[PDB]
Amino acid sequence: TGSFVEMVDNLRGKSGQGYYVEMTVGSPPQTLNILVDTGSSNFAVGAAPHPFLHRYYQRQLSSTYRDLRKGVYVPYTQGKWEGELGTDLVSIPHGPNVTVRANIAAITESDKFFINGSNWEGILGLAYAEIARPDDSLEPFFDSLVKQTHVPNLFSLQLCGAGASVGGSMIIGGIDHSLYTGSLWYTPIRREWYYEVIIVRVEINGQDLKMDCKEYNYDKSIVDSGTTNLRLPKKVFEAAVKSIKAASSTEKFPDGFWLGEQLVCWQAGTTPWNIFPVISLYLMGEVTNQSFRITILPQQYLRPVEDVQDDCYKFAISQSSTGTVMGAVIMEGFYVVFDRARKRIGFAVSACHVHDEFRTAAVEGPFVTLDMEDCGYN
Ligand SMILES: C[C@]1(c2cc(NC(=O)c3ncc(Cl)cc3Cl)ccc2F)N=C(N)CO[C@H]1C(F)(F)F
Repeated sequence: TGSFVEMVDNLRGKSGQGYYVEMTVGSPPQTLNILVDTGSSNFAVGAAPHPFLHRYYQRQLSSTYRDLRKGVYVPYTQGKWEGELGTDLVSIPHGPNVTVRANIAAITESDKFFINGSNWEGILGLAYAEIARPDDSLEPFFDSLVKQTHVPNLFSLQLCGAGASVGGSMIIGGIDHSLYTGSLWYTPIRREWYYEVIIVRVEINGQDLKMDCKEYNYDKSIVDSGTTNLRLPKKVFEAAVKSIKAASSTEKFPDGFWLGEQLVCWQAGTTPWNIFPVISLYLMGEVTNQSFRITILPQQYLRPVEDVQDDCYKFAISQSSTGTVMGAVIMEGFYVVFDRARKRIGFAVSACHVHDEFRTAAVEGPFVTLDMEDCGYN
């Protein structure tokens, strides 16, 4: 670890929208805001006008553009885009001070992909080539950056979040000691596709959810800066909501609150954080039979929703059909180290996380936990 002073505070976002970093593409450099997504593996940028884009990548104005003469078509569950592959020179101005040639998906058509008012014009997929489109031979941006420079094979994310635009830091090539307090605890990257991890125990205010730990990782668990919610498999979600309801029973909320469909509001400044429980996930450690525990607050899983005398919030723990997703609701408590070189993900208490005078997010260990390999879904 050390000081990476140029990359501190290089992330921005609209509350409720994703975190982006400024990048440049082409010669002379064209500036774009790029969504930071550890849940995907393509670098793709708007490259034709769109009602939601106020600027885009103009290939004909870049002397260093090279046309791969191949298309790429990418449908998601919600939304889709189509693009033309090529390469160009790419920099991150508040970044590692190096310029690399990378594959770029130039997006020429799209539907429900760009978000009105989000202020980003492309997406930086930071996961591994296995899930790149159209196939794993399309080298992702971070793979190219490391191969072409001496940047260490690691990046770290501090997503700060709101209580006003949000901010944070993406440290490319290192770990900035000023962005966390306490110890960094590492969990193995189980497999290099998404950033897949293994959860071995779940507590609500210290009360064990008491499920077969395989349920926590069915069919996977990933760390995803491109998702807001903490998303839990159906059986785990139902158990967690029941327990969170009971711990907060001093106040009653309509069923639609717990489904994320309705806001809950309190008089400005009187949100009763202390009646809601903390949520702890225990992650497999690097040592045989050891785990560690990360703990978030209601300040993370109750999302502020602004509107021009009340503070109103949406519940941001929701049901998944594709395994656990540790999204911004998890990441905003922590400084998260994606240590690709050593195949591990580090968590430490974030120096910017939102909390109150009496409770803080936490990272603690070690805990004796047996048969942790049985928690992984084959
Ligand atoms: C590819 C994908 C994706 C994610 C986003 N994320 C956001 O906009 C966002 N990010 C962070 C926060 Cl805090 C809030 C928001 Cl609202 C946007 C476009 C996009 F294409 N990446 C994922 N990891 C999961 O969703 C995927 C899906 F395609 F299905 F949308």
